[PDB]
Amino acid sequence: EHLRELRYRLIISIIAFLIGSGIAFYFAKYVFEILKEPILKSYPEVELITLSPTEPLFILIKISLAVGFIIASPVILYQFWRFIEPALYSHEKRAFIPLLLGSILLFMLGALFAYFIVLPLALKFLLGLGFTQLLATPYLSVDMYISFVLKLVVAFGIAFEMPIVLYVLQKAGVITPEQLASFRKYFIVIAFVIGAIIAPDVSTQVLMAIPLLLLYEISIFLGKL
Repeated sequence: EHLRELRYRLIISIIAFLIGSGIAFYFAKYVFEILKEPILKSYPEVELITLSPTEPLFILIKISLAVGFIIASPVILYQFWRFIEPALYSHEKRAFIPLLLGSILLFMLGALFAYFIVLPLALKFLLGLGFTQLLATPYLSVDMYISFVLKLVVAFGIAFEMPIVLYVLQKAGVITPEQLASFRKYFIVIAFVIGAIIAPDVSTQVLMAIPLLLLYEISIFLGKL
C-alpha cells in the first residue's frame, strides 16, 4: 500500500498541475511583460528579438508552465506533506498545518527572492560589467535570457524548500545536524552543479549558488535539540 499511495498522490499533483497551467495560459502575456521589465528599463538600448522563425508561443508556454508550478505549489506541497507525515515520520497533526502554511509562504518567498534579488544581480554581472556596451546592443537573444530567467526563478523557488523539508527530517531523527556538517563539502558541489546547469558563466553560477548554501546553513543552525 505504501506503493499505491504514491500513485494516488502523484496523480493528484499533476492533475492540479494542469489546472494551474490552463489558468496561467491566459495570464501568460501578462506574466511575460513582468519578465521583461528588468531589461526593458535597465538597458533600453539592449534589443530582445525572437531569433526564432516565429516561436513566440514556445516562450509563452514555457512560462505558462513554470509559473504555473508557482500558483499550483499550494496543492503540490500539500500532497507531498500528507504523503510523509504523520504518514511515515511525524505524528501530531497540529504541526501539519503550520508546515503547509510555512512551506507555502516559503515558496512565494523562494520565488520572490530570485526574481527580485538573484536575476537582477545576475544581469549586472552578465552585461552590467563596465563599459562593455559596445559588444551588446542588437545582440541580446530573448531565448537565452527568458529561458535563463524562468529556469533560474524556479530552481530557487524549489531550492528554498530543502530547509523545511530537511528540518522535519532532523526533528524526526532521520538525519542529525552533524551528519550535515560532514556533508558540507559535498553539498558545495551540489550548489555548484545546479548553479552551472542554469547559469552561463562562473560569475553567475557562483552568485546564485552561495545563497542556497547559506540558507542550508540556517537549517543546520536550527538544529536546536
